[PDB]
Amino acid sequence: QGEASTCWQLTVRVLEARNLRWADLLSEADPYVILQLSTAPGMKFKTKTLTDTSHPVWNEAFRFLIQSQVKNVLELSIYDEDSVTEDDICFKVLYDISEVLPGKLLRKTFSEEELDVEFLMEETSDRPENLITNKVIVARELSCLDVHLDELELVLKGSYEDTQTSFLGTASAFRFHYMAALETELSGRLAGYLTVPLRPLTIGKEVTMDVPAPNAPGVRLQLKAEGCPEELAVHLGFNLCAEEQAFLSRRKQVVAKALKQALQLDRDLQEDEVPVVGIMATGGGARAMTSLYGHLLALQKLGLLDCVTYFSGISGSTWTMAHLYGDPEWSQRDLEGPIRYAREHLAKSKLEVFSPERLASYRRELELRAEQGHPTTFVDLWALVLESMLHGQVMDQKLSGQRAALERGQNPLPLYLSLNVKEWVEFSPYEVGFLKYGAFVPPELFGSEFFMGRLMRRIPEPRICFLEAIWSNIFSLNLLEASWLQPGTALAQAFKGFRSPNFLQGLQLHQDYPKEPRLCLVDAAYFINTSSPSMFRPGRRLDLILSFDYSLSAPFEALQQTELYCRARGLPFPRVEPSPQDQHQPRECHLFSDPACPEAPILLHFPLVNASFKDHSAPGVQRSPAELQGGQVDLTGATCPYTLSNMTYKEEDFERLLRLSDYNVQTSQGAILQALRTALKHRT
Ligand SMILES: *[P@@](=O)(CCCCC/C=C/C/C=C/C/C=C/CCCCC)OC
Ligand SMILES: [Ba+2]
Ligand SMILES: [Ba+2]
Ligand SMILES: [Ba+2]
Repeated sequence: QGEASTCWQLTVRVLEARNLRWADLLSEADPYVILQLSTAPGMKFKTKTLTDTSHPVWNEAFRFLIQSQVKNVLELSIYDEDSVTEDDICFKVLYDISEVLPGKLLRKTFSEEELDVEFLMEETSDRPENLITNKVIVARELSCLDVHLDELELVLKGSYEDTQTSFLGTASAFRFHYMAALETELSGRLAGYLTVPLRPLTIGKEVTMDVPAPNAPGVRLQLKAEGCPEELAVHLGFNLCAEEQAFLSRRKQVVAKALKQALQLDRDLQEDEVPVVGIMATGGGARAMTSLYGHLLALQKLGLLDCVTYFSGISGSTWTMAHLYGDPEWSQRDLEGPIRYAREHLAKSKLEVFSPERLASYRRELELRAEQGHPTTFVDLWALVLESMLHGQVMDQKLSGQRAALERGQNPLPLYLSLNVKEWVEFSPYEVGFLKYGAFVPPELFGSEFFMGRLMRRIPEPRICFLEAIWSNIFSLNLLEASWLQPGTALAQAFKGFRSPNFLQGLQLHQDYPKEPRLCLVDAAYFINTSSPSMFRPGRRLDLILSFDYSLSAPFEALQQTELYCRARGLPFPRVEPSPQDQHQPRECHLFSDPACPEAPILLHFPLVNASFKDHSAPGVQRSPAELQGGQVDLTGATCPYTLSNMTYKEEDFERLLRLSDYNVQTSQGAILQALRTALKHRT
């Protein structure tokens, strides 16, 4: 868990710049330099400002403390000072100070414009800093400043709380959290600024400061600094959490029970013989949602859904997931119930979702939300509209609540995967977190305010439509055919007269580790992946993956991305090399298995294709000429009702796609049982 490491003292002296650009109107620059360290947020150094020079000579020196176990990036930048306007940046450079070695002085020229700097790392004689680390994420050492009371402004730069301010005059107190390695001060004021220094890595003392009013009875403060009492609310690790491991035992015995019947087995399976079976699903909006319902149906009817330990999806797939898991026994109960729900809501027209009655109720909820501590973003609006499109109404269900669906191992564990600004964030009812960083919190706390792995303020867990918006977000970070160009105006006009920190805030990285205004996101990564990263989280050990793919072009892209993703992490994974025949007309089910590979999971892949459903009404059964229509599913050409934009499906069109999907899995029963048998010997 813990790591003791001494800091080094880095002195950087800013010498000169050369060839600095002029400001407009034949005005020479009045330049100064700003220094900022990435690992000392809120702390700035600034040189003296020189006047009318393209070749300023500052020769100023500054001192930082540097933790060598952390990645440290020095930002140094040159501004042109202006008495009236905000200053214009004319030069910026980011420098990794790993290069600088202790003892060795190092002269650098950063580059027409140039900046000369000298660096000196020196050993120091402080106590070592106490770090908490993961070997990729590092929590720096935190101290707390405590202030008692007997128009007060307390400023402590570098702290989570920047400034604090009570109005009272009776027995108030305040807490400041800040890194122990910072060299900073506390400033107080009711004129005159009283300042107390806070030297780095030192044991704090009791301090009494009287702060003068103007010019009336002064105020007395008691100050003391100590290591922060709180424990870490963020879990740092690359192992599965206890709840997931417990669940795995519960779930493995219903899978054992299910397998025995499905495979007509000789004896009962012990826990360590149960093969881990996962569902992996891509995005694709409404098309993915409905097609996935069809897939689950097939798995239920074949008695194979009970054999599945893990259920992962992206974007549209999570819509199917979120609803089903609203019911704690969805996998045991009949699926045709939830299908009807989805179908009916999908057929319902979405004109009213943009009616000022609902728009009123959205903004009136955003304002309520905004009065609470909540940044307001388009994604939170998207949450409300999507909730309205998907249901008729507010749905009072929450991710933490889906634990109910796992108490007795009665459903698979759901893994909602999100790609954020790129990092993969995995959501489950037990925990939410960054796969890369191995940093997780329980879903109740997702959205709450954090600092250095510590819970600062508990916000109430939000309604699941707000997480769904994250997962299916379609919208450009800066909003600033003819169908959905008019709800844009209706929304804009209705919302006129109207910044997002996450649970890693404060944490740091271990060392050894001309027109484009866009309405939507456009990176291919947002639309072309599948939920592989959840299937390859360190502890999961997957034996068989059922890969459902909802792309209309490129049925193998997401698998090829997954091959790359694994290749780059040294994870066993079969090779996806489909023949030209397989590209042109794929079929219902493709096995990718490398017994050339070893402990690689077995992979059954299900492209979204028509193929043999054209002339079969059900598995094996030929299609009558009376149900010819039933097998004509409009997957291509114009007026394809299953395009990514479309959020209204005629019940008829819903049914073709659902039944097609059901059929593709059902008709592949043999391959699935084959692969299930194979996953048995491979597990042992
Ligand atoms: P996932 O598979 C999610 C795919 C989501 C597609 C959703 C389609 C939405 C159309 C409705 C949009 C609402 C309009 C909002 C206002 C925008 C215009 C404002 C000027 O990810 C790949
Ligand atoms: Ba000037
Ligand atoms: Ba200015
Ligand atoms: Ba106290």
